[PDB]
Amino acid sequence: EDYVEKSVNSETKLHKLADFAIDWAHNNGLILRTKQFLNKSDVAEFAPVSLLPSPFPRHAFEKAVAVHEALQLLYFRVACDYEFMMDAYKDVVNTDNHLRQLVNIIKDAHKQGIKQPTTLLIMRADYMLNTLDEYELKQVEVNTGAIGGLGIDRRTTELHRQMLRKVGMDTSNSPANNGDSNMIESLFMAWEAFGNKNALFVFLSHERLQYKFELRNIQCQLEELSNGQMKVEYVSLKAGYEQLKLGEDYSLLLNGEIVGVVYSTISALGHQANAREMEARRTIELSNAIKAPSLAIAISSSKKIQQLLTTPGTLERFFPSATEADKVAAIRETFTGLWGLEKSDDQTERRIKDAIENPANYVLKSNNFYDEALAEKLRTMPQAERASHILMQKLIPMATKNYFLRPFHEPKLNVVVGELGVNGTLLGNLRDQSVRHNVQSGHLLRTKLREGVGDSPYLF
Amino acid sequence: ELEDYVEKSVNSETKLHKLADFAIDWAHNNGLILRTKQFLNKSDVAEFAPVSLLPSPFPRHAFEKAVAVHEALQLLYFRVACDYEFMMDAYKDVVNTDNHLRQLVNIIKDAHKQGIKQPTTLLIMRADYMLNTLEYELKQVEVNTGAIGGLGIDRRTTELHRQMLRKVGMDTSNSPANNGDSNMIESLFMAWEAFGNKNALFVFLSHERLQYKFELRNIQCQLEELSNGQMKVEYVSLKAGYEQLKLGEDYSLLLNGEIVGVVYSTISALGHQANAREMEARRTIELSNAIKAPSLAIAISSSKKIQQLLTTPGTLERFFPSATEADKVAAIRETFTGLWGHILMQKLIPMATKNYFLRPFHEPKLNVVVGELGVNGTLLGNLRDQSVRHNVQSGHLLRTKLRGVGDSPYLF
Ligand SMILES: Nc1ncnc2c1ncn2[C@@H]1O[C@H](COP(=O)(O)OP(=O)(O)O)[C@@H](O)[C@H]1O
Ligand SMILES: Nc1ncnc2c1ncn2[C@@H]1O[C@H](COP(=O)(O)OP(=O)(O)O)[C@@H](O)[C@H]1O
Ligand SMILES: [Mg+2]
Ligand SMILES: [Mg+2]
Ligand SMILES: [Mg+2]
Ligand SMILES: [Mg+2]
Ligand SMILES: [Mg+2]
Repeated sequence: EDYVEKSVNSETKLHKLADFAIDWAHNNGLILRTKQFLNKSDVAEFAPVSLLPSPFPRHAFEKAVAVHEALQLLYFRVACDYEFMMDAYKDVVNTDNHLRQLVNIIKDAHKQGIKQPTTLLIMRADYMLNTLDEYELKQVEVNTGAIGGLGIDRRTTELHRQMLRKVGMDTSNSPANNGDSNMIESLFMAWEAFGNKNALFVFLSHERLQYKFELRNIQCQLEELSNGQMKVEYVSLKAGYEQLKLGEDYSLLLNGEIVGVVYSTISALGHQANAREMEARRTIELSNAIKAPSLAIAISSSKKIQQLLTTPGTLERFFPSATEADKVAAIRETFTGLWGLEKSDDQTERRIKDAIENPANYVLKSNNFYDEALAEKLRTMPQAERASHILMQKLIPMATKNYFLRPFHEPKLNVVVGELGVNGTLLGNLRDQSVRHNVQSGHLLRTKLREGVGDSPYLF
Repeated sequence: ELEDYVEKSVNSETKLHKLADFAIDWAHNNGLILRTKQFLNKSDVAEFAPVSLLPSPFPRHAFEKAVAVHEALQLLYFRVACDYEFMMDAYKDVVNTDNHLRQLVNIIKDAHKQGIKQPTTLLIMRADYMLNTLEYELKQVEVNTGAIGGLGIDRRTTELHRQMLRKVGMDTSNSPANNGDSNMIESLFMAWEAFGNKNALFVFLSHERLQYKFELRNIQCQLEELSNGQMKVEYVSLKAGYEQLKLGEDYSLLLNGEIVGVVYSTISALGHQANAREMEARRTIELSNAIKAPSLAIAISSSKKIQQLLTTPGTLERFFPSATEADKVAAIRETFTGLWGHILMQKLIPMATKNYFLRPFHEPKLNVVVGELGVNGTLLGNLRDQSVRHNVQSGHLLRTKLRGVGDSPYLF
């Protein structure tokens, strides 16, 4: 399919469609704070997006959506398996102080005993298409720890349905995208589970952020759902050092008030936190607040754990019963090759040799090098760094054409590639590993120049 | 009274910023926005519409009076617009000193000589009132008929103010419903159907550089929804209209060769000082069979001179001759203050209150302020026989200045 080129047949049509889309974005809240004023909402720009929804195979979309609940159950169980988590991090700990401080928080939480059984896992699974013209769906990453912008994603779908109508195309191949509703319902469900209507709901978030309008949408809808009863607050880890305390009953206290939910948009793995920020993370973690997500759930989505999960028998540790072989198989077929660099087997040294000699087949990742950069990193890597890196099979994605809409850039025709993101939530119990609500809801396309922007799939 | 609840409800700089911060984010999330001053030709960035932090106190009696009289006020000005002899007489002297008004009246003269080609027209009116101090009486300051918009801004302002009221623990039932934007759209769609050709364009006669572009886009999307994707919309200015608008040999209005069924003006006939090319576009529009929202005669019926003439004894009774319509005449007349034949007007002394202004990049503070109540509506009429298909009041606003910004009433 190259319907985008077929549907946009002049510069006059390009500007008429772009102009409409930009105004639509502002009118429907598909917006971010400007880079110039990340601390201020006085002005806002539209979220960067494709002009039309990028073609995506229907089979691959259906596969990715279908496996998500089982994928969420997997990572929930991984997070709950203390012995597995400590073993996966035993080497990485010695070379990386950020990950050491985080694992020590989890160690301290485990030895004090868990004070709050209810937790909310929030996951995005990312996939690319890999070429065989037929394509297989393969998983690139899993993200737990800080998931947001689901309102941006829905609005992007809605925009694309409008754009499809404008160029005379059927909108039934644009799938429904209501993740933001699940986010809010799940967050509200978590707030009720705390069992104290005077307990605060806290957005653990940066002061300077593009996504502030998105968080405000969650706030308004949470307040509506609680009939004005839920008090909401915003705090960063920097400010949390002074403002968050652990009460003598293990309550989380924000300026002395009980907090019932901490919804993190500050990634535990992604955000390089200083010593004051880690002490706030610790305080949160040792408290009886429902965490969305808990630290153990946040750090379960590292590249090392992604790699370990591909080793035979490892998936079966979390799904031991023959009744769950269908989940194991469905997850396994979305994996491509991943390998660790830690040990001195002959299997690993041959893998390293293969990648040095044939680097176009690989991507080298830390907790990203390509081609001769990859071969050189492998040649010159110190003994210590081996454990903080994994080898992954290189995926060759489907290429299409599309226009990008970005603040203050003329749109033009680019060759582009998509990355499919599938979102969901799981509300669970850490003590007995039961599940109250495990759903897939919401998706996106992230589209880049091949040689990026928000996008949504048009299924074929 | 509830006359300084704003001061009572906002008792620190900390509370002021927490409320302001919430309101600004709410505005962007709900489309209470305008294009930036820096980039009036571009929608890439947008700022929030300037508004009061809380809804300004306004007497319930005065609001109810202004809303109640509106349909009769609309009927009055419709009938004024349709009375060619009255309009020419009101402008006979003014014409000789003012070239802008001369060109406009000459368009109406040329339309009258050719015979009017489209009987259906849509009057869009805002009546402005100030409170006058004695207790307060409601008095009319102005009537506006040639370019009315921003009713979506007004509704959203009401919605914002209901949110702010909840945040400071105040009852929202004294904030009246404000759904003028829906009437605007329904009335505009009604006008488009009355043309009787689903392939006919709907045209926003509008500036290219304007803060209100997002508002017009909202109307576009809702008109397209209401037509089930059938209505084609376009935008054109009078500058661009010189070359792009033509009068067809059957009196069709042609925008780049396509038939136009409705011309909705947001370029004021009295307010916008138009050049010679722009007046020829205005003429083309006016001589065509497009339904005009509003027609030029309706737009120029709302001059200060006509406002003044309407206060002279027996002049209201020209348009409402029957004893049966003396109740309308009396209800309209009690909202008039003194006017005499520019023109002399009696000075009104408005009610003062306190409020905070939210404006892009300026810290809010407590100001002494005065309000001006705007009441909106539409009338879909027939110029040939003077009949009326739809005459409703819908929508209002407060415009609040330092003794400005968008505001909404909190009734007491
Ligand atoms: N196996 C792979 N083959 C090809 N490209 C990849 C592969 N893995 C990652 N990439 C590219 O690199 C990008 C970033 O790396 P990723 O591992 O997803 O980490 P993160 O999203 O946390 O930065 C991906 O979005 C994708 O475009
Ligand atoms: N009779 C009056 N007494 C006091 N102020 C007036 C009077 N008439 C007009 N004003 C003030 O002048 C402003 C603008 O005048 P107006 O006649 O409404 O023209 P326009 O709104 O078309 O510019 C009003 O908003 C009001 O503040
Ligand atoms: Mg990624
Ligand atoms: Mg990850
Ligand atoms: Mg099964
Ligand atoms: Mg005025
Ligand atoms: Mg006037």
